[PDB]
Amino acid sequence: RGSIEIPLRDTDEVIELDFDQLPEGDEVISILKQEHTQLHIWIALALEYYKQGKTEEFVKLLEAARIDGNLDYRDHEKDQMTCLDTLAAYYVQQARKEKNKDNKKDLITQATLLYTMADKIIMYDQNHLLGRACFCLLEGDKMDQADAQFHFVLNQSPNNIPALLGKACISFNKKDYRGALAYYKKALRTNPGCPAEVRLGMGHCFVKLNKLEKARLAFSRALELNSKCVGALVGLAVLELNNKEADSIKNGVQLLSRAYTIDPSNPMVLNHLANHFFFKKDYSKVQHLALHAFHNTEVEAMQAESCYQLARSFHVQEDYDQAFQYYYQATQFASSSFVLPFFGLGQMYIYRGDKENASQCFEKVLKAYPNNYETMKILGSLYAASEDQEK
Repeated sequence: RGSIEIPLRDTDEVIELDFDQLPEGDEVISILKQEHTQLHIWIALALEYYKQGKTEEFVKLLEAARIDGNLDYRDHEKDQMTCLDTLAAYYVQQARKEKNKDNKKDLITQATLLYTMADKIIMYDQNHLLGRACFCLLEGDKMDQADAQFHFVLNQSPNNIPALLGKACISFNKKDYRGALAYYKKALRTNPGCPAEVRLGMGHCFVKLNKLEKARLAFSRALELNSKCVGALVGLAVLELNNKEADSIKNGVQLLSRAYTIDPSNPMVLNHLANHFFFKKDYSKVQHLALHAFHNTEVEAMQAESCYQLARSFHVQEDYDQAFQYYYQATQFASSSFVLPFFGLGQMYIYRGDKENASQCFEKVLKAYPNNYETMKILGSLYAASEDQEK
């Protein structure tokens, strides 16, 4: 709990230390090794380091536990494999939230080495398949392999809900919301323990297929259990961005000023504060926030929009030189995202008299849907002169 007993050589279970203070993780490996304590107290003290909200000590104290596997513990290999399972799962869990001094491969290469050593004692267990399945999400390929590895946890011993939730994340990547929604229902019936608000992924899939009555009812429960999560708040901002004539204060203050003060390192709320300030003619903060909404993101969906806000703020200032390269990056990063970057490059290629390519970039605007504003774009930039029925 907060003060557990540590076994000794003579008269064990007589010493207790308080877990409220933050001691050094360097003396713990020595104090648990000069007295020969059982392997169970190692994981017992690791969980008390993870309950105080500290992801580094939990993964660092369990790293040196491979050396003292079975010294004199009389056949205690089971707890050794349970120890190395954390070193084969929290590495992939921590590779997604990287900092500014480490890369992705620096936590991938440590997640690949110790997983093979974890399977020397026991192979193909309730969590060992989780590592083989989640190895594919980090590289962005082999989705069928990850789905076939996630299904095996149902056939071995499915004694938890996130043992099955892994298939729905793979169903989401193949654009299958019907297969994903049926798997996200089992996450709320048992409602197991997870600080990440497992109802958040269900409210994320209730965004599609016209279930606006369901996704808000998912985000509200996520905001009532813990208001620390911004992933349940920015969704309601995105659910409310369409109403520009109604509910503007909630959409600039309660959904944009609250998500920003609680979590300023988020490029989604920074992009939305930028596009909200763009209509109020305050360009001094759009370009300041869009630079911070750009360098911390990795996937190509947010960065094309972060460059698009910058080039939109530069076009209205008669600054097309800097905005042209941002419009090119918006389409070079993520092309099948939305119609906005193609239209921005269409109105941009007009400059310098290179209106030839504005037609090629505007051709893909009609392919999604026509617009009364896009019709006058190619009409103004019409290169058809005479006996030219192609144009």
